[PDB]
Amino acid sequence: STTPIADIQQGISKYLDALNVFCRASTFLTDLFSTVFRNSHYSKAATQLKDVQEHVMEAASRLTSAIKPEIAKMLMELSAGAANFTDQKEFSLQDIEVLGRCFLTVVQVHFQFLTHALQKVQPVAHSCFAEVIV
Amino acid sequence: TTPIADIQQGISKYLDALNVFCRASTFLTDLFSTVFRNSHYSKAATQLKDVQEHVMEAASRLTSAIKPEIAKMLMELSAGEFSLQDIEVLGRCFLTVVQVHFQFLTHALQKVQPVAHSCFAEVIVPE
Repeated sequence: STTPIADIQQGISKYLDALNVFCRASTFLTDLFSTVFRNSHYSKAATQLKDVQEHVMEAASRLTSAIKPEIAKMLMELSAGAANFTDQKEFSLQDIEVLGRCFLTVVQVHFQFLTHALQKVQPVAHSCFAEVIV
Repeated sequence: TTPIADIQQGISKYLDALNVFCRASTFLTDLFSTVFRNSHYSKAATQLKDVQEHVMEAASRLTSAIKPEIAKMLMELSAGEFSLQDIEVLGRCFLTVVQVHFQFLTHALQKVQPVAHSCFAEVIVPE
């Protein structure tokens, strides 16, 4: 590829989009199960998970809405010709530090998302299992 | 749409979204690993690339493994308001996907923890 900065820009956008699509798809499926489980002994667990995943979805939306401006703000620091560079060897040492700060930011978002998505979900898997066996 | 068709579609979209998320994470980490070669970020970027590749392939195995089980359950529902027996089948289906969700997030988080720690440390005091 001859558009390294544009590729990173696209890659970040696609990652954030895929993160939100995953959160919405999780809630959507759990919503279908909650509806079918109405008045059954699975309803409590399915309803609790629906509420957890709605909140995880909201948190993910907030985390992604907050990283977008942070990322854009950081990338203004790239050197003047950055959008026209065709090879990473043209980047300045300062440009590498700018991209490094973006990288660290993305890693922290990924870590925080996974931490939040999981912490809320752990107790419902057990209730789901308890209702299947008895 | 039919409720069983809607659930079949919901499960397919959920599993697809999980694997697309993994692939998008890998793709972005690949780009970073390339742009950081020979810089002081290359070690962490290469480690993260290896981690996210591992997680993507683990998620791929995990989701392929449940394909036959889910198929078997939804076909037990083809005959099937749902009967009480249908509700129990749907409960096992729900449990199966909840387990995939929990296992995926648990594994992805465990695997990224070390590189995440190194990156946090770099934010505290850059090298």
